Amino acid sequence: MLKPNVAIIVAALKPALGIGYKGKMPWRLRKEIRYFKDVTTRTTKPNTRNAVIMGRKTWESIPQKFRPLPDRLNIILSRSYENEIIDDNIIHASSIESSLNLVSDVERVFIIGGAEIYNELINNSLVSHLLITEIEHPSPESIEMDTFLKFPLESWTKQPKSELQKFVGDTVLEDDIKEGDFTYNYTLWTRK
Amino acid sequence: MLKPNVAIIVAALKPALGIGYKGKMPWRLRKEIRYFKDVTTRTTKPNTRNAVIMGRKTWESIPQKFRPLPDRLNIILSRSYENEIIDDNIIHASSIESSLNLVSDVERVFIIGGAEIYNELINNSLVSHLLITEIEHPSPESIEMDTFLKFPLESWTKQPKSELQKFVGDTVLEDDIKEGDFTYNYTLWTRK
Ligand SMILES: NC(=O)C1=CN([C@@H]2O[C@H](COP(=O)(O)OP(=O)(O)OC[C@H]3O[C@@H](n4cnc5c(N)ncnc54)[C@H](OP(=O)(O)O)[C@@H]3O)[C@@H](O)[C@H]2O)C=CC1
Ligand SMILES: NC(=O)C1=CN([C@@H]2O[C@H](COP(=O)(O)OP(=O)(O)OC[C@H]3O[C@@H](n4cnc5c(N)ncnc54)[C@H](OP(=O)(O)O)[C@@H]3O)[C@@H](O)[C@H]2O)C=CC1
Repeated sequence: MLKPNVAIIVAALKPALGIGYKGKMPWRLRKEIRYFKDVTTRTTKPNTRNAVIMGRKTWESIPQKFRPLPDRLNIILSRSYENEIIDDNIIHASSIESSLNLVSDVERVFIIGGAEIYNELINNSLVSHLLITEIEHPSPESIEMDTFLKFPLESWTKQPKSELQKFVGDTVLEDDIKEGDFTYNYTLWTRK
Repeated sequence: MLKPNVAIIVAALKPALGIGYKGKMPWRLRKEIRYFKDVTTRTTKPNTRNAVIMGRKTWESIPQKFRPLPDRLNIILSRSYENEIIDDNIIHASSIESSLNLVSDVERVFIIGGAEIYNELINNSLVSHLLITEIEHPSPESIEMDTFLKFPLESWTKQPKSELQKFVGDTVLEDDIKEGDFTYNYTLWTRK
């Protein structure tokens, strides 16, 4: 049985693993936006592309002129949708199982959020990598939030930086990136 | 209809998962036949129907006067078949997926046999659910059988009864149904 190559990509504030407040991210991290773009857009060969899968709320939080996310197939989930290919760049899917059946033309698949989607996928056997941007701040409790990852990190193994570099290819991975009061690092995890 | 979830519905004798002999089921479970009927017929949406898919041999095994099965779109597969709508109830097709392009009326899709169809379709990623009637008998080696399921069950998760109830909605699910020397239970399985 052929299966797609799927990873979760997310940015979280430690230690609680907070992901959002209201319907947005509690930070604006310049370099992290760029990493996100590169990682999700990069392919091993030209004239190929990846897909991104998101929840309706995340699609909606993207300003209209900036959607779909360029250079990648965008897949949007809503329990109100009918499976439908809108154009070459946008597909509507009515369940996770269908979403994973609509990625036949891409190289890699990235689950890009939000909370409910992440929580639904982390226990799917198809997900073989977690790409976590671990964020730190002097006083995390000062950062307001209502959305958290509920991942069983004990059943995942954080890999050495070398393994991440293997996955991201040519992208530069700086350590301990500072922006304002935040410090962060990109990480890669595999299943135990 | 684009990439629908499909469910396999079958009754098998444990542990070998035997399904027939000659071209017949080695038992007559009256309650099972009624459950089969309710599950495959019932819908939630307004003016929808479910679709049942079968191999050419299974079709031919239903007495001509009792086909098509009432209240469901019957889809019959054969490698010699052109993709054609016979009438509003019957479709001919050479592939599951090609058959699905000709439907629109549909809520749920069920694979109802036969053995070759079962063993082949099991490894098609459109299949998301298995409804297996697990039958037991004191002497499973007194019930001669020639046909078996070749299901990779290590890749599947047997769900709790609460999840089956939720799938079937209204249908009454009795436990440990005894008929003659047979004892059976209804089960649901999903992909890991
Ligand atoms: N820190 C990070 O890296 C990221 C953070 N986030 C954050 O996450 C938050 C949003 O998450 P959340 O509110 O949970 O929204 P999501 O983006 O997860 O969207 C949830 C919606 O997706 C649909 N959906 C979910 N499950 C299914 C299913 N099985 N089948 C079909 N449709 C499904 C439903 O749509 P409908 O209601 O239409 O049925 C549901 O309301 C924001 O705060 C956002 O900033 C987002 C991405 C990255
Ligand atoms: N226990 C249970 O719940 C059930 C048990 N059964 C049992 O199953 C047995 C019958 O199974 P079987 O004889 O194999 O018959 P099937 O109903 O599976 O028919 C096989 C035929 O289907 C067509 N076909 C097969 N594979 C495909 C494919 N991949 N794509 C398109 N068409 C295909 C072919 O038609 P062509 O040759 O024209 O190409 C082939 O000969 C019996 O003993 C019956 O009692 C059946 C249903 C339920």
